[PDB]
Amino acid sequence: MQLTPTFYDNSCPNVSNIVRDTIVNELRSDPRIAASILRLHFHDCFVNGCDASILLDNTTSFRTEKDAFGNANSARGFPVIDRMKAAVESACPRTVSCADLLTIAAQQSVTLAGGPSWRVPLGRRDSLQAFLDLANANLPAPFFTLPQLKDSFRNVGLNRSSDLVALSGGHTFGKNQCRFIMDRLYNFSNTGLPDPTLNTTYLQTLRGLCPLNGNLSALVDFDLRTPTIFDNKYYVNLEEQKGLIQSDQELFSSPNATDTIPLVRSFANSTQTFFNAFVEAMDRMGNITPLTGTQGQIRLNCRVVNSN
Ligand code: HEM
Ligand SMILES: O=C(NO)c1ccccc1
Ligand SMILES: [Ca+2]
Ligand SMILES: [Ca+2]
Repeated sequence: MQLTPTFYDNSCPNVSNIVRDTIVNELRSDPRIAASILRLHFHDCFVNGCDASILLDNTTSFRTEKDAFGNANSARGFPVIDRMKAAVESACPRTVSCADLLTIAAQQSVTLAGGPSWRVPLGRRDSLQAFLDLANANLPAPFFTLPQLKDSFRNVGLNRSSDLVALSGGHTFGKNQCRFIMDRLYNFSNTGLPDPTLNTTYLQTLRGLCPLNGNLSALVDFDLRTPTIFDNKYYVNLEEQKGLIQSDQELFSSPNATDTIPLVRSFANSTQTFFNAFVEAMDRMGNITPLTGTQGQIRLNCRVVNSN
């Protein structure tokens, strides 16, 4: 069946508010949680669809996706998702799937951070297993070239250039570890020189935050203009060659960016245009091979498959 935003309007009408309240409370002690949650949803959807497979803990039958390159010592916010699920289960027992919960949490996170507000289609169910090997092959890496980023998205059904450019806008907030930009800073492409597409003045600031022999786990803001606000500033940075990671700047500086540049220019000069495109791309991503109707289950605890 098709996903619909009205799925819980009768069975659990306040699920949206329960999710929002949880994030609002968490934001007070962790201003980064909204960014972390949106990212969890993205990593869920790109591996076998938005089926909450990423939330499963390791078992003797399958390995957790939390160990995947890109998730290990990177993804976070799991206990917050647990709190959300516990609250929803008390109000609406065995009604809301973890897959749908993570979807609503991602939308609310964007809205709470100043982004657009919309009702996400719902009705997804939870997977019976995790897919580590698939996660290690499906998640795009920061060193991918533009054509490789395009292939990665097309691989899961997001075959429009707007999907890539709009969803990349999720880097309008959140943090990135020094380790993922060390090459751009000191030795790009085995050349011994920094990435020529990185603004030289910005390069100095970044080198100060990520010293050659420093802490590779140190965090840097993805968006130097409004680090915690969900807006179109991410695109303005690209125009000034101030995109933080390689995959960011390529949207504007790659020799294959013929079709992405116009979107970047458009999004950088119109919040409304970017927000509309982001909502459309988000709903498309949220529709990647979902389990519906009778497939999968409604997990009682997002970390484990139901017993019986
Ligand atoms: C186009 C390919 C993409 C690549 C190569 C990529 C790469 C990365 C990397 C390297 C990090 C830093 C991880 C760390 O330092 O631990 C990150 C964080 C993040 N990404 Fe992406 N990303 C991509 C797409 C997306 C998309 C589509 C979204 C969501 C719509 C997204 C949302 C985020 C957020 C919000 C964070 C920060 C999370 C936090 O602060 O906890 N990313 N991404
Ligand atoms: O966030 C990622 N992919 O979306 C990612 C992060 C680091 C290494 C590999 C991939
Ligand atoms: Ca998944
Ligand atoms: Ca921002």
